[PDB]
Amino acid sequence: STGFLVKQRAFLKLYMITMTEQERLYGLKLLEVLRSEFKEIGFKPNHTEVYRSLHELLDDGILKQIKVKKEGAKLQEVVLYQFKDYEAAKLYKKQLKVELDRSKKLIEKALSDNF
Amino acid sequence: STGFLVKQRAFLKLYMITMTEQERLYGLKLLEVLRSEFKEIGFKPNHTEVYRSLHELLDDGILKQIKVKKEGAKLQEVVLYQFKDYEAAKLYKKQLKVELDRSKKLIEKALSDNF
DNA sequence: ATGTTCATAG
DNA sequence: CTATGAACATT
DNA sequence: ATGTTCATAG
DNA sequence: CTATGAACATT
Repeated sequence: STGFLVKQRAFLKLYMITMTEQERLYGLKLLEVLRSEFKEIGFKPNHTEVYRSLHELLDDGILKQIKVKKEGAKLQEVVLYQFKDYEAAKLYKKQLKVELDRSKKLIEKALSDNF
Repeated sequence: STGFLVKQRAFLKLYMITMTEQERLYGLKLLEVLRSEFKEIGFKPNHTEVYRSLHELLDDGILKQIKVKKEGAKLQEVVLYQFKDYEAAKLYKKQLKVELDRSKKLIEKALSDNF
């Protein structure tokens, strides 16, 4: 790595944590939800991308799965996520501020140097 | 595309324009120069990357080359760049502010939503 | 899309 | 030993 | 690294 | 028709 700007991967990973920290949801939902909180700014991620973030937070030993099967019209086997390791959860939820803080400087530096 | 953050490619492209707008230099120089203006922030790009940016601004019909051969110890056939199309130069030097302005919002949005 | 290694040139 | 590229390889 | 298409499951 | 994945493909 050269340490440019934050990867989309890590960016989403962080939204999951935050959203899990409260809403406690499943993939396809998050996607739709994020697609609304960024619609205006024109950032539209995709399920596959959203999914990969979740799966990653698995091997990182954090968010663990938790499958649910209910009865009725929306008869899905929807998959929710909760915290596995909360220690790592806030360990990561900070080494990500650092990157967002570092990545801001650039967009500023650029926006200033060039303009 | 999904319109996440600005690619490194376009980021550099912009520095070239700006730097050409005044300094008028050659590849390996820019690299070393950029490596100093970002050292502190910890962003260290590479020649290959810097090079690709230049070459790209070629087919975009803008920066045109201009090879020079002098005599003495540093006997290089160093390759400088100047403006081909200045109309496109400021056309692009704005659709890049738009991306830097758009890409800032995110790092803010993130840094705010999550924190 | 971008980083790491190899080619040629002086 | 510097400069400019391209091929190769990875993410 | 990330986007676009295909597989399976209800 | 939605949900979750993985394979495939591109940048």
